[PDB]
This record gives sequence, structure tokens and C-alpha cells, in this order.
Amino acid sequence: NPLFSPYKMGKFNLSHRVVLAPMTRCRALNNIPQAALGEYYEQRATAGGFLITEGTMISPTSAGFPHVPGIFTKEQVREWKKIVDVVHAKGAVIFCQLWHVGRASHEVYQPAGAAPISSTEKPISNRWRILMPDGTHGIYPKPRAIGTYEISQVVEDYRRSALNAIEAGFDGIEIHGAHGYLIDQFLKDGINDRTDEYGGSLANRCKFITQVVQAVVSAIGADRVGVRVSPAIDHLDAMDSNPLSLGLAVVERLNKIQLHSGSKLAYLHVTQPRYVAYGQTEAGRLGSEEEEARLMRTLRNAYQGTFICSGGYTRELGIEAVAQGDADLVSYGRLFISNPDLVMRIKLNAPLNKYNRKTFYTQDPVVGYTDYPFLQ
Amino acid sequence: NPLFSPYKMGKFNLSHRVVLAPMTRCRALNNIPQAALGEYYEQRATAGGFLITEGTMISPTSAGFPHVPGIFTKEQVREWKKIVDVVHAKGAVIFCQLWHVGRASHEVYQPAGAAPISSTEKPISNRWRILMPDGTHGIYPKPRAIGTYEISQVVEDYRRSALNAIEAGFDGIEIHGAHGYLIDQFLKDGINDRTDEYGGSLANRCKFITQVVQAVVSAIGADRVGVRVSPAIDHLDAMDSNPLSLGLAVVERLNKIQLHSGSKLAYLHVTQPRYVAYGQTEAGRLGSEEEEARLMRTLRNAYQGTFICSGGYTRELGIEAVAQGDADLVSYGRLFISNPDLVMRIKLNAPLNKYNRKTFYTQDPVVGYTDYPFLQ
Ligand SMILES: Cc1cc2nc3c(=O)[nH]c(=O)nc-3n(C[C@H](O)[C@H](O)[C@H](O)COP(=O)(O)O)c2cc1C
Ligand SMILES: Cc1cc2nc3c(=O)[nH]c(=O)nc-3n(C[C@H](O)[C@H](O)[C@H](O)COP(=O)(O)O)c2cc1C
Repeated sequence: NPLFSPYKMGKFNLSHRVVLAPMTRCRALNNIPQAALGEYYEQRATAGGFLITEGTMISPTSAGFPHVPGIFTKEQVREWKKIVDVVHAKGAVIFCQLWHVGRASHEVYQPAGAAPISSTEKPISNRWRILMPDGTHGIYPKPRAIGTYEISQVVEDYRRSALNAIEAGFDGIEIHGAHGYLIDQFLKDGINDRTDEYGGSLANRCKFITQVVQAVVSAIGADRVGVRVSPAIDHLDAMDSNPLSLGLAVVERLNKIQLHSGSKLAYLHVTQPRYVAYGQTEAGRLGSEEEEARLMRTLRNAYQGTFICSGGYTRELGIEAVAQGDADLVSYGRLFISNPDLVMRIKLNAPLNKYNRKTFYTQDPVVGYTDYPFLQ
Repeated sequence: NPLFSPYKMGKFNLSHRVVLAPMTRCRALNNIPQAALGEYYEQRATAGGFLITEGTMISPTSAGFPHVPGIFTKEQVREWKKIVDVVHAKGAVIFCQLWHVGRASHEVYQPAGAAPISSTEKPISNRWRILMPDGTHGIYPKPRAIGTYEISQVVEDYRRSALNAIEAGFDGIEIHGAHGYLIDQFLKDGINDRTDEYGGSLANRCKFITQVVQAVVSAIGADRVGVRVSPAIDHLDAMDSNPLSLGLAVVERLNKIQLHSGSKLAYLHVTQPRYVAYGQTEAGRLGSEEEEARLMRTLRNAYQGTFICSGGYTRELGIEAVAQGDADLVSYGRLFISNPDLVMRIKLNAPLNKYNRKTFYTQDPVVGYTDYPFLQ
């Protein structure tokens, strides 16, 4: 099983290639990591396995979900330390994902009910909904477009949060630059309508992610920084006119940061669009994933370092990805929600528990969070 | 059991609400209905049960699957009559679905080597494939956007095929106006990029289906016409910027044909979207199930007549649909493939056979077609 051949990610000797994808679960009540998160990550940790946390706030303006953890206060750092310690005691490696949602927020999540910040004043359209604190769905509002100085302050929020993660004992951080959140609002030409030095050309659109990555690399070292992007996913109205060109331009910049810094990043992590093959249509099961596969393989080929693929992977697709050389590591989201022992189940080719979307984002510390059963 | 409360569909006294959905199965060798189809439909026919045939060709250029029946030649009419007779001997009602695939074709199904016809010049994208005669998957070619003047000839093909279906003894026809095929290529503004009178406004985009339905109603009467649409489906790149406005525009023109005709159509048949896109994203699924139930209920409330729902129904969901007033009739596809006596099994709550997708579209007159077992 190629998913269980060891992989050397920088200094880390991983025993297998099954990664816990970062997943927002909303159990970090009032943005404080809770004991429940310790139980959850400990259930899923394995010796030599790599875990990535849920998206974690870098500042008071960075959230667009309820009860997501922060790492911008010392109180948050102290609670994160307890979670990191129980994961390390199982021999796992864990990175903290640093997440700013940008325009994907709501007055209810902002200090003093201020407008969310973005590259643009354009709102996400009513194709999309936000989860409100009472469990209902709300409408994204108009964001405020930030200028150059405020951009530098957001970059410093990333830097300070990266330092805090290291203080908490994390092995590194992952920059959430995907899925139409703040960084992707600068990258995507369907969102970034700026005319200043952060808008227009590919170079300009890539400036913000380059500045964020450079700031955290200069603070904690390139080896402790992973980067996540999704050029071909248009979640939250995040389309680009040319996704492969945008992805290659980002890869370009990461390779250049690595040459200048003299060190490789921990990894590039890319989520791919994944089209469900509807079984009830005439041709839904005749589909081909070749074009999207070629896009992913071209990003991997272009990037000088470790590549993590994500988005709809199964045991079989993960095995194929590693066997074909298409990725070094494979991250799993939904199946890891419902299978605390996903690594072992994939090793044994055991049945996998179904997942219940209804409890993905509820607040109970057990129900739908830590009560999915282990192999019996 | 609400699914076994009788239903009056026009002059048809149906004894239960379980409908055989139209399903392409590719047993109609060289486009001529075969004795195997007779056995297959006879197996599934019940006293007072409603059956809809597989999509059936309206012209030599209208197919996109191998060995699908036509009803545009008198030979085809003669073979269909034999099938209709065995279904009627069982006391069932049967409608012939008239099917033109538009741009979802291939040169192998184009006898004069012409490009497939459509509203648009844009081909179906690379992630969709066509079933080839040898079982492999082929690539969809570039279609030709038909001129304004050619539309009336395709409408005429529907009219002549509807007359032929009646000559064969069918109780009615169903217009396949769904799933990204020819009529849906005019409906969906994600496909229809015309600038003439059949493009642009919802009114313009609805003209083609209105003219098709009017032609067949004027040929055989409204009571013998059902109409199938899918305003929200992911199939062959058929998307729309406002499915509800599109669906309501279609319903309002159907209601108007009924008002001016002085008779109601046999029914409106709507595919349930079963939206599962963006499951791998943070927010992609928020409020989508609610939007989907809103869409279907808004259409059924607006349509003045019988409403058939289809797509992903089980025994339980079919009961709930009829119980809540969401549908008058529920059509089943995949479970009817593998359970010839699905009606009886649903009545008794018996175990349901699994289906084998590998033999959905093969040519064997028995294997995977009529050799699924009845209750013992
Ligand atoms: C409930 C849920 C929460 C998620 N939260 C995050 C997140 O906080 N940060 C992120 O980068 N991706 C997030 N994702 C995307 C996942 O990291 C991952 O890319 C996706 O789940 C992989 O597809 P799979 O579920 O088929 O394995 C989330 C996905 C789900 C379903
Ligand atoms: C093998 C197969 C062939 C189908 N052929 C047609 C068709 O020719 N015309 C049509 O309108 N729908 C067709 N459909 C869609 C079905 O009519 C129906 O909507 C679907 O099967 C219902 O969902 P279910 O299988 O979960 O019951 C087909 C579906 C399948 C699985």
C-alpha cells in the first residue's frame, strides 16, 4: 500500500501518507480551544502521522463561523498547548492552519459589528450562505476594501499568529490561502477588482500571498510553513478566468521564496474541485476527471517540494495519487470526521463510518465530534 | 401507505403512485424496438400502474446512446405496438418519452456526419463523456447552433413522432425537456447564448419548449401529453442563473397552453436536483437542501395539474412526498431496474434487490435486463 510507505517531509519522518485535512468544526466555544478539541485530535493522531488543525483566527476580524479557535491571544495559546501535547504524546506531527475569512463574514462575527474586510467592496452573492450563531443561514454583506497600510497590518497578524503557534508547540503552520477566503480574494480575478499594486496582473494579484508567506517564513523559518491554495475551486464566488495560469503563478512565487530563503516550505497543499457522479442521470457516471487531474499534476510538477492533494479522496484515489507520483501526501476531510481511526481503516481496507453533515458545525463537545466509533 | 392511495390522472384511474421512470437501457438493437423490451416492461407493469418508456428517437439525428429505440419510422411503430399490447394486457398505462439529445451526440450517431444540433456552438465540456457503441467512452464534439428557421423542423419531428406513438397505441407521450438535452439546451442560460428570438429573456429561452409542447398538443390533445423538465440539475453542463424563475416561466407557459387548449396536460414531471456540489468546502452546502425543497414546492404549487417527482427517491422519501402534498406521483429509476416487482415490494416493504450499473446500457436481452428476480 503506497499510502503506507514512509515519507520524509523536511525533518519529519512520517510513517504514512494519510493526512488530517484542516476542518472547521465550531467546538472552540467563544474562540477558545476547548478540552473537546484535545480529545478529537488525540483520537485521530497516529505515530508518524501528520495532522492539520481547523482554520484558526489570526485576529478579531478574521472569523466567519461561530466558535472557531483563535491563536492571537495568550489565553488561546495556553489552551492550544494542551491539545498539541496530547497529539505529540501519540507521536503525531501537527500544524496550525491560520485562517482569515475576509469578506466571508457577517457583522455578528466582527468587533462592534464592523463590515468584514477584503480586497474589494463586492459582496459574495446570494448563491452562498453564512452559518449564523443560532444555526440559521445568513446573507454575506458588503465588505470594506483595505488599503496598503492595513494590508501590512493583516500580514503582521499572520506573523504574530505564526509566532504564537510555535509558542504553543505546533510543528508548523499552514496558510489558508484557498476556498475564496481573504488571500483568495486577492488571488482570484473574479473578486480582485483593485487598480493599485495589489490588483490587475498576475504578479499584482500574487503580491498579498507572497507577502503573507514571506512574513511568516522570516519569523519561524520556511521549514515550519505550509501553504494551501485552490486555484480551480470557485467556492464563495471565487472564480479566475484562467485557473491553471493563476495556480502556476502562485507556484512560481513559492519556488522563488524558497530560492531566496535558501530553504523549502514544508509543503504546498492544493484542494481540487471534485464533481460528484450523479447516479440518477443518463450520463452522470460516464464522466471523466482527466482535465482536473492534469491541472493538479501540472501544479505538482511545477512546485519544488512536497505536494499534498485534497478534495474528494478515497482509499482507492489516495493510493493511485501516491502510486502515480501525483502527490506525496493525501489529506482527508469528511471521512476523517466520521472515522477517528481512518489511518488504520485505510491500512486494513476496513469499512468506513458514514459522516453526518448535520453535526459538522454544531457546538456539542461529544455528539457528532468524538462519538464516532473505532474499529471493533 | 400514501403510495397506494389511488390517483386520478386525467381519464387514467391509477391504483398506486409508483411510476416507472423513463430509462435508457440500449436493448433496442439498431434503434428498432425488440421483444426483450416487451418482456422488460411487461415484468414491471401492474394493474393501474403508470409506465414511461426509455427516451425514444424523434429523427435519425436525435440519438446520443447506442441501440435506443426510435418512433420515426413505420417499422418502429409496428414493433412498439407489440410492446404496448403486452403492457396493456396487464392493465397498465404507458407513455412514450420523445427524446432528442441535441449537442449530446457524436459522429457515430450522426448518419450524415453533420455536427449535432443545439441552441449554441459551445461543446459539452471535457468532464462529460458519451457512451460509444463498443462500450468505451467518447468525447462530445462541437455542435452547430441551429438557425431560427430550423427550429420549426425539429418541432415538426416531435409532432410526427407523437402521432406515431399514438398510432402504436401509446396512452400518451412525454416530452424529454430535461437533463441538458436539446430542449434544455434552449432553456438554460448557461447553455443558450443566442441573441435571436430564442435567446436572452426567460420568455425567449422558453419559446422552444412551448412550441414543441403546443405542436404535440395540437396533434394528439393535451390529455395525452406529459412534460419532463429539470430546472436545477448538474448534467452535461446545463446550469441556469435562476432555476426558480426558469422553472416558473416554464410552468406558466404550460398553464397557459392548458387554458387556451381547454384541457390539462397529462402531467408535469420534474427531476429532483439532489444537489451535492461543494461537499468538500466549508460553506458550499449551507442552505442548499432548503433551496432545493423550496424550488420543488414552488413549482408544484404553481403548476395547475398532476406533478410527478423523480430522482433519488426511496420507499421512505416517496411516502413522505405524497404525504406532505409535494407530488401526486413518484417515479423510480434504478430500483425499478433491479426490482421488476418494485411496486409489490414497496407495498409489502420487502427487501429490494441491488442494481448492477455495469449492465445498465449493455445489449444483452436478458443479463441485467430481465433476469433480476421477483419475490419468491
Ligand atoms: C466540515 C468541513 C470543514 C472544513 N474546514 C476547512 C478549514 O477550516 N480550512 C480549510 O482549508 N479547508 C476546510 N475544509 C476543506 C477540507 O480541508 C478538505 O479540503 C476537504 O474536506 C477534503 O475533501 P474530502 O472531505 O472529500 O476529504 C473543510 C471541509 C469540511 C467538510
Ligand atoms: C440507467 C438510467 C437511464 C435513464 N434514462 C433516462 C431517459 O432516457 N430519459 C429521462 O428523462 N431520464 C432517464 N433517466 C433518469 C430517470 O428517469 C430517473 O429520473 C432517475 O433514475 C430517478 O432517480 P432514481 O434512480 O434514484 O430512482 C435514467 C436514469 C438511469 C439510471
